[PDB]
Amino acid sequence: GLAVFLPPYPFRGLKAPYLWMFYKYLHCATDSILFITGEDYLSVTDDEAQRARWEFDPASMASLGYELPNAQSMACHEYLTLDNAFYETLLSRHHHDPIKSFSAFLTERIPDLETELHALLDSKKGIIDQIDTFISICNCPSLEHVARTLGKEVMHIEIGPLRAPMYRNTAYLDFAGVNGGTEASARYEKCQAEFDIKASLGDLHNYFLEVLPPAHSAAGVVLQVEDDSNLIAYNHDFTNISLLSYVRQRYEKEDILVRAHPGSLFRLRDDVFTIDDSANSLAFINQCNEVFTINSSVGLEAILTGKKTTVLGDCSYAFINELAGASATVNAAAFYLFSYLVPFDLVFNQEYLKFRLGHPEEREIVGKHIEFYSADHSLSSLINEAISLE
Amino acid sequence: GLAVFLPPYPFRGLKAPYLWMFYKYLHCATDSILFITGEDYLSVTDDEAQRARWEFDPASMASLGYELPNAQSMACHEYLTLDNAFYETLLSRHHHDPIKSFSAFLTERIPDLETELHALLDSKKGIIDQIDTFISICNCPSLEHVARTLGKEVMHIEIGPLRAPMYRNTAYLDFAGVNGGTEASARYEKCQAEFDIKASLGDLHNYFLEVLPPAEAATHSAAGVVLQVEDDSNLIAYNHDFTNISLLSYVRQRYEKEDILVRAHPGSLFRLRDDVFTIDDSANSLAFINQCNEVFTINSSVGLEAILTGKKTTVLGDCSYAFINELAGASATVNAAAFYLFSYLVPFDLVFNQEYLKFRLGHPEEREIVGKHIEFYSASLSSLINEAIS
Ligand SMILES: Nc1ccn([C@@H]2O[C@H](COP(=O)(O)O)[C@@H](O)[C@H]2O)c(=O)n1
Ligand SMILES: Nc1ccn([C@@H]2O[C@H](COP(=O)(O)O)[C@@H](O)[C@H]2O)c(=O)n1
Repeated sequence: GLAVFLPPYPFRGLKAPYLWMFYKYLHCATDSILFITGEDYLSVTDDEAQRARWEFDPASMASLGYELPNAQSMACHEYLTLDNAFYETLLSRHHHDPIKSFSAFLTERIPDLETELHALLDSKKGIIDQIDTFISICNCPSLEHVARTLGKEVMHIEIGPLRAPMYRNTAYLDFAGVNGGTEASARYEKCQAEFDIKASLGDLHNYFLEVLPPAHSAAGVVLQVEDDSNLIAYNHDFTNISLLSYVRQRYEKEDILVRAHPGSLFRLRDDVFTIDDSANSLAFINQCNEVFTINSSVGLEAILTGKKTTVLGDCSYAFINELAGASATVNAAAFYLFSYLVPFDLVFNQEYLKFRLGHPEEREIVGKHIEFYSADHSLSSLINEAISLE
Repeated sequence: GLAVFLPPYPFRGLKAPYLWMFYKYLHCATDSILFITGEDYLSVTDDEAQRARWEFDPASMASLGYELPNAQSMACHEYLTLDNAFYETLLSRHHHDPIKSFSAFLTERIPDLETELHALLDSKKGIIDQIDTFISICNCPSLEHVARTLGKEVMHIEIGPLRAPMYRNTAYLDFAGVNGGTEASARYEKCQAEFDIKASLGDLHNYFLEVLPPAEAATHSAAGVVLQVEDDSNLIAYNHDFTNISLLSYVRQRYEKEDILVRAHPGSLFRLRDDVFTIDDSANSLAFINQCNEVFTINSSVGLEAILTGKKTTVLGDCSYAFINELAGASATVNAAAFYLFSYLVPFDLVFNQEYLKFRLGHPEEREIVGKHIEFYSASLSSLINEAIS
């Protein structure tokens, strides 16, 4: 079975931070799952003070394709719960800075965590050999170290850069890391000769677009959520304010359009920059000549719509932007969209997960994904035909 | 099949640094092996400007239990060879410091290396699917990153802390790391209840000794200092910044020179002048330890030896046996040392035995591992060890 790692540590001040993934795996479950998580994930539904959480919003449920679990759904699965005394102790060892503690969690081994993980997995004999793979929503060298000792793989799985309602829902699935330390460029370089796609970047974009496009600054600045893992561990020290300064070296304010992340706690004053108030990020980038980002999903959007895009942080799609030719870029973007990204529902499907655990060929992977997208032959022929059929 | 990684990079100034492991795997091969190495490893045996190397010394060959390979032995296997152009670039990227370059190789991902490893593995079709596991003589996050992407384990394998002629030959086998980042303590914490050993510390030592221990020494020094090879990976990456000279300084903070007995590593390029420290000239490290009341080390194999003789031991670097030293009780120390010697350590010949390697690759219970080892040494878990100690 699956072992799904969903840590309770409230690095960003929220209990059960990964609750949506917990609910999605429960809803799409076909077999018993081992959940390595916290007690908060189980008691959140009866906590009256948390009922305004977006995970309980029917619009969010419908968008991500899950419904709330009942006692019956819960009982089908096994649970190991992590203790909070470690989180306090973790904070203690990082000057009580929860963000730097989060950074350590993402990028460093933590012996105490490894110990507790080993003890939990051993708490019931048989558990370890039932495990076919670990799943984690984030990079975690503590878990990954434990996994090597036990001979288990770690799939890193997260909602992707293209999301409903603007796009078909996508997801990341990466054996090495998600967002940071990804294997997308390595996978592409191995199979790049198989990609000869007769389309433009905009044609690729259109395939994933689910809506009629919205239909004039030189510089567009994409801002992100300030305490996102992307801006904590994978940012190359860049922040929203230093990204702005970067762009301000290169442009006068009259040529700068800034869009804050809707999910941010902060937003711009309207005295100094021209502030974007578009209804979506696509309408925002469409007004810009070139786009600047650290490692936002919107960076990929900019690339697919043909805009010159600057990416200052580490991210899974950055290698697409580093290629010189237009044809080379299209082929890389096609691999990324059709083989690296996964149809969202599939990374919660145990049959698909077992398929990927076998480490099949890129051709098979693309075949599976297009089969899903076309729910309604060479690799390049598959993609070209899919694009043509629309 | 096995994939054995033996890098050609001459960090310490010597071509084909891991030549002995190459020859040993060739000798004990029972199936075709994939060697990821350098062409320096292939040309040395008939390069007669290289005759004076220790790997060709009949004493070394007998001691490690191998013979030189002939042309027919070589032809049984597959070879992928790494380019030197990367090494030069690696050096220029680390201020032309070969030692700090070695450190990065040991502790950091190197994108260029990963690209080449992926290209070599992908060079000829069929190779990756026939790999059961990678084997590396050292930590290498570049290789380990590649292995995650391909879904393969990495066994870290090296000669152990107990070696002939003084002891039975032992080896390390560790899925997480060798010397640094080891999984010894994690494995022990998981199974420590199974180790209730009713034998003395001396009984354990005696089991591994091939010779009788030295008689009670006339005259004892208060403090013994173990020096190591200055550019050993243990003093480069796993030393916690300690060096031979800072270790000496450490002890001098606690002892007058007249109470200090220092033993240089026989393999070192350097040795102490004759007039400031009392210099050891014992026939072996065991006779040296015997003259000391307590022993100080960074992370030498001799540290384990001091522990096995019941001497108070200070360990300043990271190493696999350190967790033994951190216990308070003598009986608890015995139990842990028993796990270490019989389950963590492997009989030397077996780590070159493909059947044994496939056994470990199945991640069997500790009881099974101990049984396999004792079976070799003899030519409940505790009762099996208790009886062996005899
Ligand atoms: N400046 C921004 C950043 C993100 N977003 C929205 O948030 C989604 C996720 O973006 P991030 O990867 O930056 O968090 C985008 O696909 C987009 O819909 C936005 O609308 N404006
Ligand atoms: N100061 C030292 C260090 C090592 N040695 C020898 O070298 C072997 C390997 O030790 P290292 O781990 O320090 O390299 C020891 O088992 C011992 O035989 C020694 O004789 N004197």
